[PDB]
Amino acid sequence: GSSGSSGQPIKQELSCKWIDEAQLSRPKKSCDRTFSTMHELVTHVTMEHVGGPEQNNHVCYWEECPREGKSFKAKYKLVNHIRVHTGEKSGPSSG
Ligand SMILES: [Zn+2]
Ligand SMILES: [Zn+2]
Repeated sequence: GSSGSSGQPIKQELSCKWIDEAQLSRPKKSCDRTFSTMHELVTHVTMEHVGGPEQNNHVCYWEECPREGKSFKAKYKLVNHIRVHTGEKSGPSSG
């Protein structure tokens, strides 16, 4: 019974400011990407970057990161700190 055209509000671009290290291209440029959901971004730097348990060396790469490289002692511990950058929520059971 409703009458009227809809028009969802524009979407934002979370983007992934993940400046890898030694990346094929140079100088060390930002990962480069465009997401719409906060879940994607957080899920991006997770596997896309941090990768799964089959990755070699896990470091938090970002344009404005405190560790500016300083890795962690555990794989998860990484994705946990990454959140602070992605802008999403915190990590479950933080050690
Ligand atoms: Zn990325
Ligand atoms: Zn960081």
